[PDB]
Amino acid sequence: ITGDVSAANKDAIRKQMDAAASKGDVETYRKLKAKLKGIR
Repeated sequence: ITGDVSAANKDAIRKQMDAAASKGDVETYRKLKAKLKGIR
């Protein structure tokens, strides 16, 4: 089912963020984080 509302989406984004976050490429992490902080 394509019902991956923020519940699922958030999770996915989280992984990508965590990786690029504490991995050196914090650039993408920061950006993503911001958006996630506004995800209505």
